[PDB]
Amino acid sequence: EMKPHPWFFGKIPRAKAEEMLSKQRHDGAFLIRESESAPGDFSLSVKFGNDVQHFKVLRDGAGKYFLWVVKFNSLNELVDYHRSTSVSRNQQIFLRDIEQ
Ligand SMILES: [Cl-]
Repeated sequence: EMKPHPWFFGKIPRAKAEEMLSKQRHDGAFLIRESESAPGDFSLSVKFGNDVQHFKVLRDGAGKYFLWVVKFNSLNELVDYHRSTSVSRNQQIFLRDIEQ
């Protein structure tokens, strides 16, 4: 073993997520943060080249979480799914833990 997840940053601002992730070397380095613009919703921020991409974590009626189509009972299961299935529809971008 039990360690906390290296990817949960709570209420950091979108810009602070960009600032942090831009220093990461490896595409797919990522975090989950609690949106300021949409309180009570999560956002996923991900290093890609000289950019950081942001995705809304969406919810169905039952409160399951998804980015596109496949949905999960927890943020943890959605994150893990997207380590081996791209988060993006325009590039192959697979979630990988930040270096720390
Ligand atoms: Cl894929």
